[PDB]
Amino acid sequence: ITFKDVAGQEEVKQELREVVEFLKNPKKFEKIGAKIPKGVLLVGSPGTGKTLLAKAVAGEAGVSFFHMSGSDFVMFVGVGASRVRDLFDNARKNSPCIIFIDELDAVHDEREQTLNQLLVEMDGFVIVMAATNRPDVLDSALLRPGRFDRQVTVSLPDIKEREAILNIHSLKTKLSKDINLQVIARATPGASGADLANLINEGALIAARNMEEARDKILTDRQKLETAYHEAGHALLHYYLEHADPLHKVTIIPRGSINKHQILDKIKICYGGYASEQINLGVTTAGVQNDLMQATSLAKKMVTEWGMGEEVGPIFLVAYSENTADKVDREVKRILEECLKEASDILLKHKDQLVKLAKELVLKETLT
Amino acid sequence: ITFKDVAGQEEVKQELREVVEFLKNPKKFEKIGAKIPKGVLLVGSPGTGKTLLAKAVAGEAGVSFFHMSGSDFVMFVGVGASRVRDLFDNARKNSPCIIFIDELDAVGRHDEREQTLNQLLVEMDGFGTHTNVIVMAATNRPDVLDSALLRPGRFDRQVTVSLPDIKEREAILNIHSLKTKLSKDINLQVIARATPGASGADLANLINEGALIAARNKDMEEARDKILTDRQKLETAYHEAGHALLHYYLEHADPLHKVTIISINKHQILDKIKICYGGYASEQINLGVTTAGVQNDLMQATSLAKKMVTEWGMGEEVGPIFLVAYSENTADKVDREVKRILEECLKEASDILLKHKDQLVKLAKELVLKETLT
Amino acid sequence: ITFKDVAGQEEVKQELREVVEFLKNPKKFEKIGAKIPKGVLLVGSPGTGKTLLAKAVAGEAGVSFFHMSGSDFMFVGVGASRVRDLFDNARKNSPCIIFIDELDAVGHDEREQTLNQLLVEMDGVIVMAATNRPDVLDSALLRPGRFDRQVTVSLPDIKEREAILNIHSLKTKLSKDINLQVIARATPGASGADLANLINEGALIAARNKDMEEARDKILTDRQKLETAYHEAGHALLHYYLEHADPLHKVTIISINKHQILDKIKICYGGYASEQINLGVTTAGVQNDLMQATSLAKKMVTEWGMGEEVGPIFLVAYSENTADKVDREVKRILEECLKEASDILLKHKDQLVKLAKELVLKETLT
Amino acid sequence: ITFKDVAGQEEVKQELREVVEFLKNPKKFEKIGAKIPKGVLLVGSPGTGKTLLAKAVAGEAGVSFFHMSGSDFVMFVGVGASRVRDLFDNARKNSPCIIFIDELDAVGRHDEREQTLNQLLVEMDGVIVMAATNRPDVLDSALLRPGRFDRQVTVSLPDIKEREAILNIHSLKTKLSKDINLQVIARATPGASGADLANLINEGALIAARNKDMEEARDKILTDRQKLETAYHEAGHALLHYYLEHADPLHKVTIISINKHQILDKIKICYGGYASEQINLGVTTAGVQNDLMQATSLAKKMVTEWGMGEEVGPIFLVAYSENTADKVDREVKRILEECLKEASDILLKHKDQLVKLAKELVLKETLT
Amino acid sequence: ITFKDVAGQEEVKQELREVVEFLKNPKKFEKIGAKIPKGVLLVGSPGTGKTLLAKAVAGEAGVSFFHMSGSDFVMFVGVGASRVRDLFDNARKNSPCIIFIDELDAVGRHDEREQTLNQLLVEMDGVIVMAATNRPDVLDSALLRPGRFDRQVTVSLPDIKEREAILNIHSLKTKLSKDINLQVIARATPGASGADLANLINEGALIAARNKDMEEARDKITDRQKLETAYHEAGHALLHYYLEHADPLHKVTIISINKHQILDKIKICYGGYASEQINLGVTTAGVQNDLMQATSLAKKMVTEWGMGEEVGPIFLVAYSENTADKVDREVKRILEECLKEASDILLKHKDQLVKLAKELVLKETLT
Ligand SMILES: Nc1ncnc2c1ncn2[C@@H]1O[C@H](COP(=O)(O)OP(=O)(O)O)[C@@H](O)[C@H]1O
Ligand SMILES: Nc1ncnc2c1ncn2[C@@H]1O[C@H](COP(=O)(O)OP(=O)(O)O)[C@@H](O)[C@H]1O
Ligand SMILES: Nc1ncnc2c1ncn2[C@@H]1O[C@H](COP(=O)(O)OP(=O)(O)O)[C@@H](O)[C@H]1O
Ligand SMILES: Nc1ncnc2c1ncn2[C@@H]1O[C@H](COP(=O)(O)OP(=O)(O)O)[C@@H](O)[C@H]1O
Ligand SMILES: Nc1ncnc2c1ncn2[C@@H]1O[C@H](COP(=O)(O)OP(=O)(O)O)[C@@H](O)[C@H]1O
Ligand SMILES: [Zn+2]
Ligand SMILES: [Zn+2]
Ligand SMILES: [Zn+2]
Ligand SMILES: [Zn+2]
Repeated sequence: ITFKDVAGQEEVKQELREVVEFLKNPKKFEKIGAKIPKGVLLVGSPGTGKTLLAKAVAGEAGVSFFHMSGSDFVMFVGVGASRVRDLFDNARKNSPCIIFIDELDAVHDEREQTLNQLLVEMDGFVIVMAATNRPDVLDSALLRPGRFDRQVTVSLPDIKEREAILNIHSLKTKLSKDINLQVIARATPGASGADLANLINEGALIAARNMEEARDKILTDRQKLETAYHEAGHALLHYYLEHADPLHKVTIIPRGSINKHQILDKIKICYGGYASEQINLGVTTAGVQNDLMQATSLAKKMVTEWGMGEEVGPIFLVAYSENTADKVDREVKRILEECLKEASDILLKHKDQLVKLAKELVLKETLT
Repeated sequence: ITFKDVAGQEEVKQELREVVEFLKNPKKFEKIGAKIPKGVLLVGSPGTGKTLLAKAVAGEAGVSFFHMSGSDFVMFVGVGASRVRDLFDNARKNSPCIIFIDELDAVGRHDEREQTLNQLLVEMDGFGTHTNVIVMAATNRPDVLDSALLRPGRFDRQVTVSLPDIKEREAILNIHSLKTKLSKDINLQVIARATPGASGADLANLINEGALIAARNKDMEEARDKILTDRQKLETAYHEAGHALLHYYLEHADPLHKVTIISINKHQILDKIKICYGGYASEQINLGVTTAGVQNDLMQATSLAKKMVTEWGMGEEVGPIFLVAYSENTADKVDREVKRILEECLKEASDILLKHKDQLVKLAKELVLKETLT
Repeated sequence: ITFKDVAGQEEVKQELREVVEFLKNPKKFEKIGAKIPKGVLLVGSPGTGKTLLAKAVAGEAGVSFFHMSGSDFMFVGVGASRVRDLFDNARKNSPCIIFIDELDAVGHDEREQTLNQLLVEMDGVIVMAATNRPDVLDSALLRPGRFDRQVTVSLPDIKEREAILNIHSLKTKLSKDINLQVIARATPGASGADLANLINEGALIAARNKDMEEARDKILTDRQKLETAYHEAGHALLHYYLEHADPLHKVTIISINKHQILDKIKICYGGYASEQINLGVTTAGVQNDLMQATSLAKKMVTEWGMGEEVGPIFLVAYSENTADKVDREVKRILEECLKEASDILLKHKDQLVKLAKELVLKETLT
Repeated sequence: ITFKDVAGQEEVKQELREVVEFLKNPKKFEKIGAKIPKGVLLVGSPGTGKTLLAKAVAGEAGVSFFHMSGSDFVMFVGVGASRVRDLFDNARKNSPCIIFIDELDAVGRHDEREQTLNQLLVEMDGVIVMAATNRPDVLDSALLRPGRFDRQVTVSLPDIKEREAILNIHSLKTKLSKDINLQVIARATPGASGADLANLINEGALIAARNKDMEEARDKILTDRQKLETAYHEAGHALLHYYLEHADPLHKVTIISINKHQILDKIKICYGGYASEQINLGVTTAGVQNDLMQATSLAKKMVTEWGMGEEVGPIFLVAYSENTADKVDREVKRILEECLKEASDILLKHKDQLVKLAKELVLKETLT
Repeated sequence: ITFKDVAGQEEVKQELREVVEFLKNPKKFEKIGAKIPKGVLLVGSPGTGKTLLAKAVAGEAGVSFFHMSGSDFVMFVGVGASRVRDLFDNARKNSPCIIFIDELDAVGRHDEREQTLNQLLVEMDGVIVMAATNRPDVLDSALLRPGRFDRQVTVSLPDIKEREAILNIHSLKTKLSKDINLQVIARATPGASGADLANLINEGALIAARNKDMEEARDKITDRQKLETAYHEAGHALLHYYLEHADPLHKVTIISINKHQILDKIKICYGGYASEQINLGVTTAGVQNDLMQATSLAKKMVTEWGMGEEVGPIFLVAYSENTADKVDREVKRILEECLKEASDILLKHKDQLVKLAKELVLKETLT
């Protein structure tokens, strides 16, 4: 297919071009004697259409496309590895070709040698493209030079990308000018490419039986501000804290050698949503969980592992006395309670600046 | 068979029509260029006759029916997957056809099942092609199912089948009665209420048991006992009355869609905990004693409570700390704050129900009457 | 075999007849359009001759008998193949009876699909099954059609025991000097096979040269019958006096309110009490009685929120202080329920001591 | 072989006769219409020559003998089961025959053995099978059911008399001068095995290759006082059975639904040898371990499971509070410390009666 | 090969002769009707050349030698057992033959090995089998039963004398100038293995081909630490004479029990811990196992054997923390009581202990 079939990929699109450009005219890269990346990995949540982009890459390159899922290869004994080799053998025949390995996470057991085979053909010296919803599950070997050395991240669509996406699948149906897609775009924040595509279908199906009715088959404009505050509080602290680095971007679209002074500023920024959550709404949400968990981990690490604890001391505690335990839990509480204060205070001063970002976020959903 | 062979499904019936309507005239849906759902999942307890409805769908659509159980495919090596493909290959041959996958949980999540299910995925993912084959599935335990199964196209539609009410029960007894000799002496309305929250098959088996008791020589009473009060219906009515009544009075709750006898703010979390304790209260407010039926109600309350303290940092004393081994002192803090948060939420609940007790006691009898209401 | 080969089961016998009657004349049941049970499960201890009855059913019905053990049903699918194979040949000899001894064995591994096959085939001939341990069985086994019928086989009483001895006696040369009624009571709660083996052991002891006494000892008290009589007397007597209990269907020497839960705990403490009230000492036979009481107690406190001190909290992990609360409330609830029990039995002690001796005599009553 | 080749078996010999008598004249047993035991199990330590007796049974009966070890059948998949049937098929051909299954423990407890045993069980249910197990409690209860290994015969380590007798048999197989006295070695080797003794001869005969040599061999296998030490442990145990009301006197004393009152007397007996050791030697041995362990178990059961604890109460404890724990540990200590006293006291009075058994045991080694 | 190819085996050599003598003239043993041992096990650390001696046994007996490793037989299913049978079948063909089973631990520990072992046992029950294990306690009891590996011979790391002797043998295989003294290297390498020494030569011979070179090889791996070790072992051994319920050690090298017996052991376990302080004033880490064993016995006295005053006649091996504190303290009592009797004994006879030390630094072993 075309890159015109994909919307709001712009940066990702240009990132994938260097691959497209390779497959077309490898000679320009062969000219200076420059080895081409064999592997490119697409990381993203389900419905981000990681598959769609892979096809489009081949499309824009007019190159052969061989879709293979990790579920397929992952077979009695060596059958999978045979399928791996087999695929690559036929794939080499249609060179320049693209192989897509959906759920690379899928490929212990026969997978081990299947993976080994996957790694084998790759280093053999055709560009392999892979898609993982859960990338931290991946063996480090997969990311080494040559093999999936390139990595491109696909984000849930923003309001602009959402409306744009609705327009593409809309053409596949007869949509009266009465329905506004910008209205639904915002109505569905952090929805997936496929989620939206299915909404249209659901409506189109509802019509023939006889898009708002379809929204309801998903089984608040205020909660968008609530989220706006969690993210506002997080991001705002990066400028004011010395040992932080300003956020590359601030979004309300789900993203589904360090000094004590550096460690602590992080903990403060983790509390920047527990903060603005009261500063603004006076109540805390459950969305702090991971924010609290990360803070607490760093805190525990300071005390137990890094010996940055005043009371507990320069000891590695990672089975000890209950007395020793109470010491840790207490120093952890302090470090955290301090960092929350410094955070609550900073945001209270610049509250006007924070409340600015909130609505701006409820508007643009994303900014830098 | 017919939708006329099924009782107490009217809403479910209308829900299944959109499938029936597809199989008949796919062109109407192909007109605007609208992709048809490939998969439709029926969720319900055993005996709810999830199978019955699936047949009737094909019946009303005059379509081919291929029953396959998850237990079948779930086989040496790839044999199951072969059976999956095999079924779909022959199923494509009788298009428009319906495939029924009873106990989808059996193949729904690794092992042979993994590729067997990976297979179901590929088979049903058919392609842009119409195919005109719709997969129907029935699961007693749906939370066991792999997320992949519920993705767009594949079992994207989900229809929930409820244990029959008093009306559906009597209606059901009448259908299987015709299959036997029913003396005008047996009243089915009497048995209908006598058997609240019984299953379509449970009732159907009662008839059989009677029919069997006959051949050994009213008699349907002796059969009731071979399954081995009207007061307990009020007891249940109180648990559910207490639960539901609180939804109106609590700001951060949403009124219950129905009441039957068959990113969240602290303020939202707490109201839930109160509602959980609801029936625990009405149980004393009305009967002065508590039942064991609170277990899950208590468990869920306590979970939310623990989450507030430990994970969400919504605890006053414990603080904004993530506690998921720590000091016993730290433990006592959690157990104590959890106890408070719960004891509070129970009070707010017990108090509310005490005032509107007359309104709650209204629902009780009304529940013993309608068994279900909005 | 015949139902005449089985003794002291009239009730079980008459329960199995409805199956026998089906196999003979299915048409009468087909007339009114009544589906016949495909599965019937026999639950009982080892030696209760669950197998014997299954044969006899076919016997009295003159029907084909296919014995298959759960232990039999294997590499991969082989067991399932054997399942299918059996049912295929079994369908050929219809009306036939299939007996699945140790259904527990097939009721994870190949068993799963073997079971699935068992279920599969049944859904498609009456299958009979025997389990010593029925709680191990998947609920699926008991669904309508498939083992929907369940019949419980009890260890033989004094009458059934004597009757049983007489049947295997005919298989040997036992002088009229040996009285089987004497041995019947001498062996309370012995199994059909246990008794049958005693005869054999004697018959064997004879050939080496009344002798049946020497055989009793090669198993390598009339007072202990009263001890048991007290445990069961105490248990049963409380059912009448306690409001929220239901009287016991039988007494042998073989959606719940707080108020209902507590009465049970009291009943559990029945035999514990009576042992002291009568013998002044407690036996070890209280274990399960204590365990069940304690479970209910714990459940009241931890899960059901029926604890005064502990509160409406789900504790099923927590501070030691929170633990001590549970252990203490549990102890109270139990110690209370024992008292209410000990007290009741003390008053009606004369009524309890009545049942005791009567039990040493009738062994079972209602 | 003959029963005359086995020594100190007399009781075991008479026990095995009923089997011998069957194999000879099965008609006598067929006369009264008596089904014959298909299985007979021999239980004993290694070297008790469980195998020897099995052969001799066939010998005295002039019957065919088929030795098969559990280790053999225990065989890829079904191979062993086929071997089971194969043996039984050929065994039925030589009927009346005896099959000996050494290390029945090997086939008697996951897969092959499950079917293997099923097969063993299957074939038996269908020739008398004889089996030998050093560890019988490892065996599945199914093995002991009526017909299948329903008979059980226990073989004891040879006493002083059996020892001397045994030495004499293997002596004939060598050139042992009448100067060496076997009664001297018999007592010198208490609780030695039939094979242990037989090996001593061999080792001596091997030493004779250099050309009171049997003494040098005793040492190459790498106390008259310790015999009294043991005599005291066993004296203390046995003596208590007469004096305690709720006990039953020991069937034998060698140096090779229960009431609280019954439970407690046991605990006292368990403490018997622990006491006598102090009363006589003033010191305790380590040989109390199992004696202590069993006492403590009964004690724990009284408190935790049977509700026979005064302080702890009628509660089933088998996770609880530390306070609840301390209660159990303390009640257990009392119950034991009491039962030890009652024991220590009893033995102190009848010390002269206990000291009597001591030497009598160091003499007769066994008594009733 | 020859027994002359092996050095410092003297006692082991004479121990192996009875095997050699059998294989040569079996009739002498068959004369009186005496069954011959089928199995003989060699127990020793790696490099003790357990293999070397096995060959030499056959050599001095002019008998066939069939080397088979446990790693070999240890195969799909029954494959190894077939290899076992095959070996013994062909081995029977070259009778009188010797079979050597290196790493018997590999087949001696169910799995394929179980039936492979069973086959090993089976075949032996039916040629003398010789086996070598570095870890003998891993071995199934069945292996040691009468006939099957009923004989056991222990092979020791070479002493200073055996070391020098060993160096001389592999020296002949190379061009070693009379300038290098092997007695110098012998002591320089205490508790080194037959192969370790042999490899030193090689390493030197390799260093030569690039061209007192044997010294550079030493480094491609302290005379004071010999005294440190001498003290740990001096303290251990010296206590055996003075303690009533002990038995003196057969030798001292630098390479149903009464309470009274148990306790003396604990004191002995503390010997080296003491002597290190009495002499060097500091304790080493080499006490670990010495402490561990002491503590185990201590714990056993209290918990299992009911030899504890405070804890009582109770079997404790899940209990209250209060009950725990009682145990941990009875132990520190017994343990410190023991270390004391010991520390004192060694303080008095310190002059006797300091003697054994130097004698040890010299003799490396003594009786
Ligand atoms: N640019 C896009 N706009 C809209 N929908 C898209 C886009 N890209 C992909 N999709 C949708 O995503 C779904 C497929 O996602 P896929 O490519 O398989 O990624 P994933 O690996 O996350 O499932 C399809 O339903 C497709 O319509
Ligand atoms: N509408 C109905 N009324 C009465 N009984 C019904 C109805 N639908 C199904 N049943 C009964 O349900 C049983 C089968 O349930 P099934 O369709 O298999 O659902 P499940 O998957 O829960 O077992 C049969 O005994 C049938 O008689
Ligand atoms: N009615 C009976 N009277 C006496 N013995 C009986 C009777 N029924 C069965 N038995 C005995 O029970 C044994 C078989 O029990 P079985 O039928 O296999 O049941 P289980 O499954 O409990 O083993 C045989 O020894 C047989 O003699
Ligand atoms: N009566 C006996 N007297 C002496 N030795 C005996 C006797 N019976 C057997 N043995 C010895 O026992 C050993 C074999 O024991 P075995 O019969 O296999 O029993 P186990 O199963 O305990 O090993 C042989 O060495 C044999 O000499
Ligand atoms: N007497 C000896 N003197 C010196 N080296 C020896 C001697 N015996 C064996 N070795 C050495 O031991 C090594 C082999 O040890 P080996 O016989 O396999 O015993 P292990 O089983 O401990 O490895 C060889 O390098 C050999 O040179
Ligand atoms: Zn509820
Ligand atoms: Zn009871
Ligand atoms: Zn003992
Ligand atoms: Zn040491």
